[PDB]
This record gives sequence, C-alpha cells and structure tokens, in this order.
Amino acid sequence: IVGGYTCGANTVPYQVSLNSGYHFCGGSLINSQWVVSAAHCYKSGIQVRLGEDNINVVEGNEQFISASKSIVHPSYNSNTLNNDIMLIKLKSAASLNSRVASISLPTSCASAGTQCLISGWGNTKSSGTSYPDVLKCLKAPILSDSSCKSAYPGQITSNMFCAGYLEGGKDSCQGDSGGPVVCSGKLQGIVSWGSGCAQKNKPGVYTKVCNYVSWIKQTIASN
Ligand SMILES: [Ca+2]
Repeated sequence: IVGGYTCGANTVPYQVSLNSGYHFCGGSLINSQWVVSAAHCYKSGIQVRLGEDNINVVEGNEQFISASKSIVHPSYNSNTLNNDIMLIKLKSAASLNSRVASISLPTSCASAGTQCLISGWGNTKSSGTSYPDVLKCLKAPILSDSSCKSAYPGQITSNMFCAGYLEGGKDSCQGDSGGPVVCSGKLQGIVSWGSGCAQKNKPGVYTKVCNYVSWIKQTIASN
C-alpha cells in the first residue's frame, strides 16, 4: 500500500497473509474454512496466516493453518487477468474471535464513489521498494467504469473495477495482491493489478467480487 496508514493490530480481522515460507499475497476470510484471494496468487504449499499484524514477529493472536485445497476460477485468464479470483480451503477451521473474523460477501454490486478500505503488506513506495512488517490500510473510492476504461484502454472487463486516485500517490501495490477491498462491511474487491503503483492516471484494478457470489457459495457448498 502506497500513501496509506498503519491500520493498527488486528483492526482488519478478515485480512490474511498467504505464506509459502514468506508472505506473498493477501486474502480475505469469508467463513471459518475458506479464504478468497486472487487467482494470480495461486501456488501449491500455501499456509494461511490469520490474526497477523507484524508478519515477522509472533505477537499472540495468530492462527497458522495449512491449505488443503485451492480452486482457481474456472474462467481465469492469466494473460488478461479476467476472473482473477480463487478460493482456498483451510485444513482445519479457524477459531473465530474479535481479531480473526470473516467478512460478508456483498448482495449487490457497489457504485462508483463508494469509499472502501484496501489493506495489505505490499510495497509502500511508488518508485522504490520498501516492504512493511505491519499491516497498512488505504481508504479509497471506487471510480466510474468510464474513467477506468479510459485509464486502461482495451484492458478493463466487466469483472474488474478501478479504485483510488487519478492524481497518483495512493494505491495498492505488489505484495497486496489477493487482499481485500471492503465497502460498507462487504467484500467488493480483490487487489488484482495496475500499471506500476500510485502512478498518475493509473488507478488500481480490482476483481469485482459481486459477480462471483453464486460461484463462491456453490463452490463452498460442495467442497
Ligand atoms: Ca505476527
């Protein structure tokens, strides 16, 4: 997250870190057994880390649970990033509490202008590199589909939306991928892609979760 703030420990209780020896992507806890992330984050050998603030220090509220299964969306295209969503099942159920909590799925799509919370452990610099230990947060609005398409000609599908600031300076970034965009208490987006980070006229692009609720629910119900 570039241009954001320190969230505070366990203030974003649905945020998870995906770990394969090292943090590599975010995700969102949607029930005791299942995490939502980006398909481009797929790899084997995932350990889900819940209850994290500093990802390099054991602070006392963590739950580390290995994934048993991951399910990339059936129509994910890694070239275009269309349908950049995947589900990860935990080998054992998380113990839900005030600091480890699921986030609700939306019932309707969000609108441009809605303010959302974007979070992660990704790069905090737009020109260099600096990776934080503690969770960072950014409040940002959803942008109009016409502004989004104009920013990224030929690249924005109906399964994507833009959020952020056209002036630059405030965005998600590498290492935030897979993490949440939460608006009014609902998971509306997944950190997906962008041109660099925090660049003028190049807002963040997010997977549009509302399009996937029926796939998420039916997949969980049979897996
Ligand atoms: Ca920790």
